[PDB]
Amino acid sequence: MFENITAAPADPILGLADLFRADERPGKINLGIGFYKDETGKTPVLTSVKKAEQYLLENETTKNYLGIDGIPEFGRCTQELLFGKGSALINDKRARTAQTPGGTGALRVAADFLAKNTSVKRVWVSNPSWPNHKSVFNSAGLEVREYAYYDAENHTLDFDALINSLNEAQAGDVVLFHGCCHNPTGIDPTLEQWQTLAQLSVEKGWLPLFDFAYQGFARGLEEDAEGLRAFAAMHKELIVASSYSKNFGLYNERVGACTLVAADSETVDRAFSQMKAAIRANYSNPPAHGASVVATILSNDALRAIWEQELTDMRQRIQRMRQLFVNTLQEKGANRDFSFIIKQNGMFSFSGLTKEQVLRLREEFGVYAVASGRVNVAGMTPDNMAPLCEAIVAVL
Amino acid sequence: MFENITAAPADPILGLADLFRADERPGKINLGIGFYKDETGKTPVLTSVKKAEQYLLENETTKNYLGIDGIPEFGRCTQELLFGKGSALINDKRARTAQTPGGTGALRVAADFLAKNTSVKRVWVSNPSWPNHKSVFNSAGLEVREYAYYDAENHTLDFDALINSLNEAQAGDVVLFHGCCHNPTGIDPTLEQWQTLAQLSVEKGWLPLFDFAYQGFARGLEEDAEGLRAFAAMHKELIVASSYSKNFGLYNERVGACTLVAADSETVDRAFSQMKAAIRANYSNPPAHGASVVATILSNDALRAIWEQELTDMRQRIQRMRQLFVNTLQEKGANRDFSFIIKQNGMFSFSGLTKEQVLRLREEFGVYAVASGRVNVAGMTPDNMAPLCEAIVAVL
Ligand SMILES: *Cc1c(COP(=O)(O)O)cnc(C)c1O
Ligand SMILES: *Cc1c(COP(=O)(O)O)cnc(C)c1O
Repeated sequence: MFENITAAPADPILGLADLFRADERPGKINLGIGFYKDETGKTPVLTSVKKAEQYLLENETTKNYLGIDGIPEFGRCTQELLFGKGSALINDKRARTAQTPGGTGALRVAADFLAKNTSVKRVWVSNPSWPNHKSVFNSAGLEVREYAYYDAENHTLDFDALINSLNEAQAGDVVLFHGCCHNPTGIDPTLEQWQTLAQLSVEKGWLPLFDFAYQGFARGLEEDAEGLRAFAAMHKELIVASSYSKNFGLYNERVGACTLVAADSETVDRAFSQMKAAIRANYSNPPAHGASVVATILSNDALRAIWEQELTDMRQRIQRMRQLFVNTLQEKGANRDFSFIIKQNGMFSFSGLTKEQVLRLREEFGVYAVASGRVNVAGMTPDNMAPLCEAIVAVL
Repeated sequence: MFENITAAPADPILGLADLFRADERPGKINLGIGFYKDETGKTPVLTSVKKAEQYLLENETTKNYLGIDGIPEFGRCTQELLFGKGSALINDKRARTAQTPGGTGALRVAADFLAKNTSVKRVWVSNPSWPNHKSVFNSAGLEVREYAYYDAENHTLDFDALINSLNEAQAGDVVLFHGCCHNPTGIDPTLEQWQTLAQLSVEKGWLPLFDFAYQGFARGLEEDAEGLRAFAAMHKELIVASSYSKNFGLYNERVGACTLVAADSETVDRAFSQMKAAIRANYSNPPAHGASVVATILSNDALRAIWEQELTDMRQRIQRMRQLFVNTLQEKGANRDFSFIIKQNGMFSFSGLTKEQVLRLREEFGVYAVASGRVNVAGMTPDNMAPLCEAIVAVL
């Protein structure tokens, strides 16, 4: 009986959405979105995906079940994007890939698999990290611990506090890493720091799990993958949960993958069978549509070329707005220095505003931001930059 | 580390698939499929869904995330199909619906929700039942117990052994019911038996969970729902996991729903919030495509009319083959009586063949059936009926 069931907490982000929609003030700006938006303030379906879809419409002859691990080409294509077209992991057949319901579904199947087939008890999440991370791992029965990441003073990665924090993790603990475009600081380890991280991980015996949801949004498709690749060249085992929601704009089609890398082919195949058992007891097999779309774009020269151009366009816009933001705030005049905004990657970053300030920005100006000061750079258009920066200057 | 991970058992059904494909004998017949096939032996994408898809292609402007519970029209449309267009459950707002990744995903979210938000410890599954039932419930941490169902001698429902078995279930135990087209016996309770079941359930305090994957395949869309409706008119609470994989032929698009019915609006909303928290920690939000397709067909008169005709066509074919099977076996002459085949519903039923017989049917004749004697009626075409019935007669 559910007569005494207690209501789940209203998730903060969902809340802002309803408060903003109900905001009668015509000059309102929503910077707590979580999705990409163009200069127009819209999240269109990519031209390359629309072409891929017309194609599927013309050529699909059946809607019959996919295998537990999804469409094969899709799996192969993602392994190449993650590790490189000619990696030893691919040639030596050390990795297996399951197509899953988004990047979140990939984290939950990893979690379920880890929980029932291994002795892992804790997962180390960065502080701060994407809030749903904790909920996924806790739901599978794993304990979540946090390692230090952000440096509130300097707006940077506290690498000392980072390596110092992880010394509390024992061999066999999983350590969660954001491949690029750290949600929500936008702060990423540099290559030197990734190599230092990869080496230390091997030494202490961490099981690295990578959350790779923004490949292509920081510097490029291959550039963004070198941190993961620095760990892959050094570990016998690792798991990578990837998403295509943002880089393909396929949010609601739920397309991602869970990649298991083992010491060798024989062992990865044996572990993957248990990962497939984990999937069968959850959703059975994955949704074909969005994954089919990804597989036909990546497998076609013309379509892939158009998609890559559409991805660089999004990446550049997000980089344009970070610059515009920093200096439009300067032209508004105030002891500040939001220049650190320029060094961060992706759509998110902490503005450095207090909850005191974020609250009045909203009530007094109708500029919506997350209580943590998180601001989505894609919510900014060259049109709303001045009226945005003026609101920020007034609360400083 | 996965170096000592033990391989998951090869799932029997997956096995036959590979043995059949590798069967060089040109007269091979596969009756252990699990999906629908037309007279041609193909599983085409319905004409109504193809139209729905061209429409979505022309009119979709964004692929941005759906809410945790899915597309609203989709939810409303399923509540109407399940309980009737003017039910008190709908008018009194006692039910809430989440769009999920297939009927299997609906069972796993029900399981997760039940496991963390209530005191349910066991789930009662029929004997036999769909094998993945046990895996879903066990994965959420629930215990699975079995109540008697089939009567191997008479090829019927042992209703005595049924009511007698359930007396071992205490108030607070969940009891799983197949809405129609029981997988795999095809044997369903009659209305009188459903009312007796609904009444006894209330009395002992069972939490009924309905697995409704074949609405429309037994007698009709509304006819098939009266068993569930006999429980709904009598219970304050219940859960229904429905699938659109088979009745819409949307297998790989993963479209189903999990419907929570509570005593009143206030309580269903409070419990549903926890059901949404269960979804957020699993896959986040659901896949739009297949559900969008279902919502546009059901919401449109023309398209819905075509779909219903396509569904009755499948239902009638499956009913044609059950007749053809029974008497083509008679024309082959043998002390038998597969007439019980005519009283069973859906694509499946137990042929009454022993594993001894199913094994030689396969090795000697290349007729593939499940070791339990389960046979998919949709694997039969008027063309393969004679060479099928002759193989069966020869092993009898
Ligand atoms: C957006 C996001 C995800 C989710 O991916 P989905 O494909 O939407 O489920 C996972 N991890 C991080 C860090 C994300 O920001
Ligand atoms: C086919 C089936 C399901 C699965 O539905 P999906 O939509 O494929 O996940 C669930 N229960 C029963 C009894 C089924 O036969």
